[PDB]
Amino acid sequence: GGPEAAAFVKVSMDGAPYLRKIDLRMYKSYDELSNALSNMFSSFTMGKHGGEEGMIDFMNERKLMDLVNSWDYVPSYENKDGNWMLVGDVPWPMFVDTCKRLRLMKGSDAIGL
Repeated sequence: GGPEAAAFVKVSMDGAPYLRKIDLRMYKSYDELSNALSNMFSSFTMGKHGGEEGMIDFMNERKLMDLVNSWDYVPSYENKDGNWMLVGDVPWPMFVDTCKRLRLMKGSDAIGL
C-alpha cells in the first residue's frame, strides 16, 4: 500500500533557494525517483527568467565543487516521523510512503551563496 495515485514531496537546498513539489507515485522505485528528481530538479534552476544575478551559473557550478569539496554532506529526507535520514537509509517501500519532505544537504551554502 502507498501513494500510487497521490504522493507529495517538497524540495529544498540548504543555502541556495529551491522550492518545488513532486509525486513519487510516478516512480514506484527509488531508481526512477532519483532519475525523475535528478532531471526535474535541474529543470527548476533552468528557465528563461531566474537567478539572473548569476545564481544560475554560480550556485549551480559551485554544487559540483561543493559536493566533492564538501563530500561530508549527503542527501537526506524527512519521514512522517519527521526524523532526518540519509538517502537509502530506510527501505524504499517505507520511504515512498512516509515520503513527506525531501531536502538535499549541500555544504555549498557557504560557497554557492
